Amino acid sequence: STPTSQSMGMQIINAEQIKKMPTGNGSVTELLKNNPNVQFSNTASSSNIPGELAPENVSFHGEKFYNNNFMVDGLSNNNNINPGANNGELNQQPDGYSPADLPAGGPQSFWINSELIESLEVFDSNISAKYGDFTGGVVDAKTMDPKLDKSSGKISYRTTRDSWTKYHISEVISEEFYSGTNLYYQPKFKKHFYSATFNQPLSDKAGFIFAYNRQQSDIPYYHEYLQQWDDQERINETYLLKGTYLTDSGDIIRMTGMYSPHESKFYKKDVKNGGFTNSGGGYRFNMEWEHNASWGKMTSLAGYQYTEDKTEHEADSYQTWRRFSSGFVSNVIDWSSSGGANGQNSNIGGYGSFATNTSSFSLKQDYELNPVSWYGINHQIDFGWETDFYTSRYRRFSDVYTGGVLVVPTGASAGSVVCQSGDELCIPGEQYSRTRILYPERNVQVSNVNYAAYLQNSMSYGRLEVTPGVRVSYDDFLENLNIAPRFSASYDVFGDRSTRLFGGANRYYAGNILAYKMRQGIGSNIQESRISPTAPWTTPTLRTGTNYNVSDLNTPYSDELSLGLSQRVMSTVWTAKWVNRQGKEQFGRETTTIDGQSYRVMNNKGHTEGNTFSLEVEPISPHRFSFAEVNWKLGASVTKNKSNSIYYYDSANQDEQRVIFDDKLMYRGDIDAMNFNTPWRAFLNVNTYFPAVRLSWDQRVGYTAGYKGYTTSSIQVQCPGGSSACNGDPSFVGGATEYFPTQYDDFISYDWRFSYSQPVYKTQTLDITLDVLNVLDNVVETNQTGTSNKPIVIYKPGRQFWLGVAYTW
Repeated sequence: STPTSQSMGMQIINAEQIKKMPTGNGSVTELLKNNPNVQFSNTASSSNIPGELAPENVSFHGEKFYNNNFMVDGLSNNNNINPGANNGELNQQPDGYSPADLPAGGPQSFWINSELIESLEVFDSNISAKYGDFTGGVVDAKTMDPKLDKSSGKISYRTTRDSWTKYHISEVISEEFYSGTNLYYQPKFKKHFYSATFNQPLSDKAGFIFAYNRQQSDIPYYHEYLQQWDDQERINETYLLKGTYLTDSGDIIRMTGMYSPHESKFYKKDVKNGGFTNSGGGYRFNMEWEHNASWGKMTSLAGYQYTEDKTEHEADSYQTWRRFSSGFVSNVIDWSSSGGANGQNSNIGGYGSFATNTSSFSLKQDYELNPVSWYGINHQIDFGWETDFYTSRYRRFSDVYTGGVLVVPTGASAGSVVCQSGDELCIPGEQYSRTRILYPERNVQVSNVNYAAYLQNSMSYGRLEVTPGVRVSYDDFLENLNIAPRFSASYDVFGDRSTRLFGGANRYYAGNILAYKMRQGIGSNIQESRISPTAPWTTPTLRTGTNYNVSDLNTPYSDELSLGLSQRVMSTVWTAKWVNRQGKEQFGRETTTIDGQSYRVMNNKGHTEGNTFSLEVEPISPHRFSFAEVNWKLGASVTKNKSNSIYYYDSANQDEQRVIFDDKLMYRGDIDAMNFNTPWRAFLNVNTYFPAVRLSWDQRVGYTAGYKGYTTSSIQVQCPGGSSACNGDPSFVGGATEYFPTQYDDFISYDWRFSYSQPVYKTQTLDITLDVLNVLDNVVETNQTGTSNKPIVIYKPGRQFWLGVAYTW
């Protein structure tokens, strides 16, 4: 029932469109590659990493990728704690690799698959006052719902593998890649994508759906000095149990359980017993009550959500031993974690278990009053409220002792090492730790309430629809009262839907980033020392490490302006919209002094202009022929995005640095956005169904502006006597970092996806499915790294086959 002016600002992708579009894993974000206002993070598709199951990071209209409202069934699917870690780049020491890491499951708590979703509502603009806690878009993943009559269901298996995935990889990383010695170089992998679904009446007005998904990847990893092969394993399970009782009153009570635990078994390079699992996601249970009174509709909701981004290492202490060195060699330590010729250190163990968890109880109530007429205008008064009572908690579960500095008595002194009988930091007759670093059991806790309320009029007269709304909201984290005007108009110009304009002016406010609260003492470690392996641990010496703190902050916001036209040219709807976002008060990092101690502190010093012109052409109805039905959607956009070099909430304000860019001297906040910001796209989905064969051949051909990779100078250009760029400021005596461009060619993306259904008997079908991503196998550049001395280019995947089978009744 969404109104005209807002419907041109949303894209609705139902189960049929999801079955049809060419698909990789089919994360909720991969489905967004048919929205012309979505930019993916440069690395999110990459030949280096075809084993990854995680959501591809998405910017809507140049806003921060962690500032979208990802939703599942109309409830938040967002990480309020650490959503944007490492700018969404695949950091080689995953979060958890070190004892002071605040874990990060990306911006989404639950990683739902395309299998589990019955509609995706992708709101890029003109977004209703119903939706908030974003500066970005909204992606409302309506998961599969009970059917009261069908008794139906599905089982599927989908798979891809290294031998089915052509790799385009740069020569400067090829031997490291094919060695398998790096967590995010994946030359060998297997993916298995299991699912089940049952959709059954308990009684004729009381359906339930049970659904299971199991995205799995196995990925061999090689420790080059420990000389071991270990599988990394990536798993996203999702269990969903949705029930719906349609009462005799016509009011629907819906019970919605979910458990979406995703895990990633990483390892620490050459560390013995060195494995760790970044677990994440968690569970839900909601009750929703859709009441359908004489006034209209009242969708009441209560629900619990739990999220637990957790690292668990395979040990809860960490030791550095020494195999050999000048004047010493050992018989106990039987591995190496280094390659040196004069001496070698050998590492064992890990940093125990630590987690950051949200426990959020949500109340909501959405009202949709029937159209009431006043002063000749019809008013559809939508209104509502929600309250998230939440506790966020980062917490280590056991004291992690770590092995500090090792003393290794040489020659005739070696026999002096006699350990205390319980000691983890001594080896008898070999060596002992002189210092021990305790990362203690800790609990940082923040209990908060976020209130929000809205009114959303949607009101019509004389061919207009005008949809004024507001969305007041208050988080007791920052204590900000945010008032968020939303305006979205439309006019059917020529008496009919064939020619109709629209536009809007909306302020969007984002959710909390609790990372600086959860870190308030992360890296607090107590050092202790001992003179001999029999002596006591003498002197607890706390270092609080890199401290973090909360500060008085405005909420990050995005001022949208939008305008557009929808036109019915000769059997096709052409919808064109411009959208401009002034992302403002966006978070960055600062250092400040409190009670004489230095703290890292969040600031509002970031901003992002993002600008799009987007075009969306589709037919009025599918074409039909003797052979086929053929259906298509030509999306396109031209885009321009900007940033301070405050890339995310941990980035410092490098805005004031001098750089040489576009062949002139300028401040670093005047660079074009390095991530996101491919200039343009033009994608044609065409879908074909051959009734003579039951074969569907669904294909996406998409031309896009080639990546413009920038590499830094290793030495800063002394402006005075260093570059013609210096004419940009002849007063500058200092040095500038130069950026050198490489403009890779504008490229044809081409993905196929076939699916043939075979009736097993009258009620049931077995479907064979075959994606072929990059059917051309073309080399496409997608990121570029480092200085001009080490230009590591990264590419989008080669030809990748995904076979699938789906039995259904």
